[PDB]
Amino acid sequence: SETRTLQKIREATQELLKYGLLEEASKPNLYRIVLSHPEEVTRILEPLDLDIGIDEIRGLLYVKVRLDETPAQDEWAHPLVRRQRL
DNA sequence: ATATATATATATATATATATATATATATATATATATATATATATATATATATATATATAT
Repeated sequence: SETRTLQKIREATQELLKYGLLEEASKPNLYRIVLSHPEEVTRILEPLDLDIGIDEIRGLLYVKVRLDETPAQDEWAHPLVRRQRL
């Protein structure tokens, strides 16, 4: 009935959230599709305060916190991204 | 009446079959012990959220 996001883009976004990154080395089909539709993925992630940073040289995409531009908070805090200390 | 032969009471010797007693060897069941893997539980360090205590500040 109503419009649905393209199946491949949905798969790429779900994979990117699950594993936290894509790579042309081991997932070319999704990685290329994401680069061919950056405005769709960035629109999908913006409501959650997530945003993809892309490293074309090394063939990599990774999620990162999209929080405000240096607000009064000097360090970011995000509900979903639980921080760790190895 | 004499002479012969046989029979009755009891035990012993020999054989037959049944049954028990003894011993051994075996198979079986079982208890048990071990090992493996897995799950579970506790302790420590750190990040996160909640709650309380203290102080400031408005209204009487």
